[PDB]
Amino acid sequence: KVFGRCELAAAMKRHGLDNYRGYSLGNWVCAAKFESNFNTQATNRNTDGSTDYGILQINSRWWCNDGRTPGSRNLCNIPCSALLSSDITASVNCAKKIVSDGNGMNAWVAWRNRCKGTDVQAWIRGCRL
Ligand SMILES: [Cl-]
Ligand SMILES: [Cl-]
Ligand SMILES: [Cl-]
Ligand SMILES: [Cl-]
Ligand SMILES: [Cl-]
Ligand code: NA
Repeated sequence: KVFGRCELAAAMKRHGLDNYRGYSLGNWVCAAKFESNFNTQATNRNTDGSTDYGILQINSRWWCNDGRTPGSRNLCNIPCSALLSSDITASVNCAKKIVSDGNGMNAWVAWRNRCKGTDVQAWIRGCRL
């Protein structure tokens, strides 16, 4: 499923991401835009052989099991394919773990390079929230 911007914002807010660990909602929408273009089925292979999955491009090296990243962990205790669902529950619950781990949203390279330090509230402007 390819979400609309405000559709995704509302879904994220219902699932508790607004101001989660101090990150206002527009940070999360900005990160989803540049990680996956709001597409829950996005996948991208990394040079080490791990894969990024779903709307927030969560990496199989640490966070989910895809059966083909030897040596990796599964810290969100989920098959990576769950992160591709049209229901973003699994992606959000796993993101809450990632952002809690000490590096904050710097875990998402696109957030650091394209969202951090910008006017992120722009991403939720016009939405009924
Ligand atoms: Cl915001
Ligand atoms: Cl772009
Ligand atoms: Cl594996
Ligand atoms: Cl932080
Ligand atoms: Cl940009
Ligand atoms: Na893994």
